[PDB]
Amino acid sequence: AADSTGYDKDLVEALERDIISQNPNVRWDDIADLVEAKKLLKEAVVLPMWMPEFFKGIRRPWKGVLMVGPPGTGKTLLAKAVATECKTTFFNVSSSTLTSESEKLVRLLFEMARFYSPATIFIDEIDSICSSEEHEASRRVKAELLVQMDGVPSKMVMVLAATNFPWDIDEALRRRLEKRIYIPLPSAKGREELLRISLRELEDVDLASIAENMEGYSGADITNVCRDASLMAMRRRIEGLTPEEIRNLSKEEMHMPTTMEDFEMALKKVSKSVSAADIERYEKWIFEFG
Ligand SMILES: Nc1ncnc2c1ncn2[C@@H]1O[C@H](COP(=O)(O)OP(=O)(O)OP(O)(O)=S)[C@@H](O)[C@H]1O
Repeated sequence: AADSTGYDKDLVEALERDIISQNPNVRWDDIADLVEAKKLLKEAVVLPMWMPEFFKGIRRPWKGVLMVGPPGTGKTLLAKAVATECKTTFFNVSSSTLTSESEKLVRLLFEMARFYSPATIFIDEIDSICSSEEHEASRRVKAELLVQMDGVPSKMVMVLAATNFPWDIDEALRRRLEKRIYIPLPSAKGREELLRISLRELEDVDLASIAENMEGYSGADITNVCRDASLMAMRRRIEGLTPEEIRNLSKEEMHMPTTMEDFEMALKKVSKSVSAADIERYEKWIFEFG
């Protein structure tokens, strides 16, 4: 990880600590409910690295990928999953990081991926790149993203991106993200697999009930419920008396099987976030843009 610069080492270091990672890994197993998207990704990005000269007049015209969908449905997880298959250096970039002159980060980001051999750039929440003197910050940055993105054999740089609000992306920005993919909320079989992933070290119609009680919850919400519920059992009972002394390390009493009541209490905390009216918009966007 050694590079020449004409930049502020402050900016260069921020990037190194926050954006760049190589060891961070995500197996495809660990992502549930996306069997079709995984195929699409693997074709657009992974396979083209395994057989480059094989792609000629079927070369994947896709330069970058846009994944579309509501919050917390596995989009970042998929992006990480590619970088671990391909053993590339992973750049997890927010669009907030880009905004905070402010352009130079974008030019640096790509200039760092270029040197860092095979890279994968993932630009989260790229809706926000667009939309008086403050909005001028965003127009100069969008300008530099579109110039850099055209810069896309093991010197390969991949450009994945993600948005909750796809309808806020103009034609100029569409040309750069040729492949589009819908990452919906988990299906009934999808939501049940997600629970198998999260509850695997803890404590079916039980979990199908739970899965069937979700119905419009994102993968992130379901994971939290498990976190909460998993934690709920022992609190109210085992240390409900709150004896500071007594709660010493008495790990003999470790088995505290988490109940159904817990998952029903956990469910009450957060109510469904994404309306069927919101999903209408996603359904429509991939209609014409996929
Ligand atoms: N299909 C899934 N399989 C496993 N975990 C999931 C899944 N979907 C969501 N999650 C949870 O929520 C995160 C999924 O990544 P995503 O949140 O979709 O990426 P994102 O939607 O761009 O992220 P945000 O919105 O910036 S927090 C993980 O940390 C998981 O705990």
